[PDB]
Amino acid sequence: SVDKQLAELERNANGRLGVAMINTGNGTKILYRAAQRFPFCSTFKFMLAAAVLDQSQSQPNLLNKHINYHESDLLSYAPITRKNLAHGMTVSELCAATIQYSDNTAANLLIKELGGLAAVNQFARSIGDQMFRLDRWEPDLNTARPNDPRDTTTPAAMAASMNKLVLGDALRPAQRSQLAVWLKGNTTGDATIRAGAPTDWIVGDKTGSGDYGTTNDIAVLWPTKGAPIVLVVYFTQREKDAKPRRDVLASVTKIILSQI
Repeated sequence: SVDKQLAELERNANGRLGVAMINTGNGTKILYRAAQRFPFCSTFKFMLAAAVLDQSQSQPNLLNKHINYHESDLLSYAPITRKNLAHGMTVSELCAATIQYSDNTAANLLIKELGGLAAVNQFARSIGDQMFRLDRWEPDLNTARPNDPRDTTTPAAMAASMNKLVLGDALRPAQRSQLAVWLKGNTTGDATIRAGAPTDWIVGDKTGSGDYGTTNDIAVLWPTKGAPIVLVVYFTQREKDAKPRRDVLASVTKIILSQI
């Protein structure tokens, strides 16, 4: 019956919908096309920041390391790195800007620092995520073409990963806390999962947007009473020039939280 209104909401938006929710309080899950692949767009940046924090566990100085990027690293969507060009930015700051403003230059910088795309994939493999695959740099990874497995994951995989990283034992304590802190300071997420949750709840999320009207959001939610909820929602549409449907992500959140 969740099955139904989601099925319903999907046709209505003439899109494809993947949902994975993990209620950590009772072990319950809601899964919808959750083994299907979906272009992750900026949501991978969550995995990317966790990878940096992993590395930082054997590199005390890595997070304060100052990066002096040139003008040519700048992309269209790089508000924060643009702001700090003259002075540069620390690894930490870059992680923040990539999580909280979805800065694409910050992301590309963080991938170099780590040792390239494959380093991100190896990190995912290391925490038991078999589906996450990063194939292209920013900004080419947002093409989100139908049936293209490049730069995709499954809602289940990403939900499992976010659970491990933010609530479980995949990172060491300080790192794990920092990842949570970055997520809770996100500025891009007002109209998606946040919009579907009660305003007294605590939400930490990473959004992702792309071609084919791709509208994504992965979140951990802290309800006023009880243990936290992991919620991942991926949505994509028929035509390449589709307009985003952030409302759909809010609607899905409402549907899901109504069960619980």
